[PDB]
Amino acid sequence: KVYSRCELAAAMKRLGLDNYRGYSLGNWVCAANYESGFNTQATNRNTDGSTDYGILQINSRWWCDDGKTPRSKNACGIRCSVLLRSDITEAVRCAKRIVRDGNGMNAWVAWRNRCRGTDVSKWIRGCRL
Repeated sequence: KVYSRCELAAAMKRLGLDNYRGYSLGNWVCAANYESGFNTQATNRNTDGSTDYGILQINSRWWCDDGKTPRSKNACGIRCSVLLRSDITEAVRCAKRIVRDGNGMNAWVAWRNRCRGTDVSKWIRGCRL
């Protein structure tokens, strides 16, 4: 599924991301925009045999099990396929773990590079949440 910006903002608000560990809703929408373009089916195969999955491009070496990543862990206790579903519930739950375990959103390269120095509230402009 390709979410609209505001459809994703509303879903993320419902699932408790607004101000989660100090990150306003627009951070998470911005991160999704640049990580996946709002496509739940996005993947990125890395050279090291890991793959980034879903709307927040969550990596299989650490966070989910895809059964094909050498020397890996599954900290979210999920199959990576659950991160390709239209329903973002499991992706959000895992993203919350990433931001707890990492003491922030720096795990997301695209958020670091495109979001953190901007007015992230722009990503919520117009949205009925």
